[PDB]
Amino acid sequence: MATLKVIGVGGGGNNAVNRMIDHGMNNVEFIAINTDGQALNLSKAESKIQIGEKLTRGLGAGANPEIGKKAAEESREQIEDAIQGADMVFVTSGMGGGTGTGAAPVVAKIAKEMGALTVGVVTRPFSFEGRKRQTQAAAGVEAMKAAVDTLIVIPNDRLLDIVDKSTPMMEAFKEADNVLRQGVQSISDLIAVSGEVNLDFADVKTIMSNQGSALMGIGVSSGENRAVEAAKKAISSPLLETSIVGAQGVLMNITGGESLSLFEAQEAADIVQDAADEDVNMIFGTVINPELQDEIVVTVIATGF
Ligand SMILES: NC(=O)c1c(F)ccc(OCc2nc(-c3ccc(C(F)(F)F)cc3)c(Br)o2)c1F
Ligand SMILES: Nc1nc2c(ncn2[C@@H]2O[C@H](COP(=O)(O)OP(=O)(O)O)[C@@H](O)[C@H]2O)c(=O)[nH]1
Ligand SMILES: [Ca+2]
Repeated sequence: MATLKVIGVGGGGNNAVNRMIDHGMNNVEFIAINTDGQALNLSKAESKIQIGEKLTRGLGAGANPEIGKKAAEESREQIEDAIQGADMVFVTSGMGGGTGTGAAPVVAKIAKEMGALTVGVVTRPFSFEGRKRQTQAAAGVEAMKAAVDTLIVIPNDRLLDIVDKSTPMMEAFKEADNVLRQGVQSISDLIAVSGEVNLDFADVKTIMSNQGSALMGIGVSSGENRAVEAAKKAISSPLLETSIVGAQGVLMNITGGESLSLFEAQEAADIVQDAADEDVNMIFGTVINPELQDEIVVTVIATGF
């Protein structure tokens, strides 16, 4: 049974983790990593690592990614110890600050050294934060890409595409944080449940090990044309930087009730295939959940660009 850990690094990453702790994911271990002792003290994470006590005296890294990097390197043994035994690690962080930008790639590097399939989920700053913030964040993203197995990048500007003029900022932030939450829940489902056409953690590693940026999504529909609608929703991910176009690897699962038809499954798979590379390494799964009535749920991860 694969062990999952979710690690928040710096403010934005810990914000994401705090929402997940609030909802509950009993089988998943949450780890909070920060330079900022005040923020870390308020976290309800079961496992906390204050990095850079010597460097920052319990303050943040003040927008200097070199300080975040050095803080993580200084606490390497603590980070190793907290990760040890994980089969899969998610590292969540907002790029552009001091702590996440610098520390998150070190954490991801350690995770992979400890043997974990390592997935980064990171944001790029809003354009309103300025070119400097954006340039620091880009360096972070590239460092993350080099350290992880697979990277999911959410430009914060994409949040401006999903709000109306009154949508509360915290509600917009919840939508961005749901990318991580739904990714973790979906992998938990994959590991826990034996499928009629079973996918397991070795299939996840095949598609996700030593890749780069990825598209992930989930689509739910019912009624007429449900399979096509669910597939299209799964592959259209308005918050992610990466599109499915040209994908060389896909992991795809369809979950339906007892009415799930072979014809529908083909329709959904063809939607996903059509979008990917013609030599796509596609691994397809199915689970029948008799508790469902007319809903279909299509889950996709696409890698290799
Ligand atoms: N067919 C199965 O054995 C199966 C099951 F029984 C339940 C769920 C399930 O798939 C859920 C699923 N989860 C993923 C997935 C893929 C990637 C990630 C990521 F990127 F790590 F976030 C998270 C989740 C995918 Br593609 O599909 C199955 F494949
Ligand atoms: N979407 C989202 N972005 C955030 C959040 N908090 C911070 N950010 C973004 O993450 C960047 C770095 O902030 P933060 O993680 O607090 O800095 P650090 O603690 O110094 O790593 C900011 O420049 C924002 O673009 C959040 O809760 N949600
Ligand atoms: Ca399974």
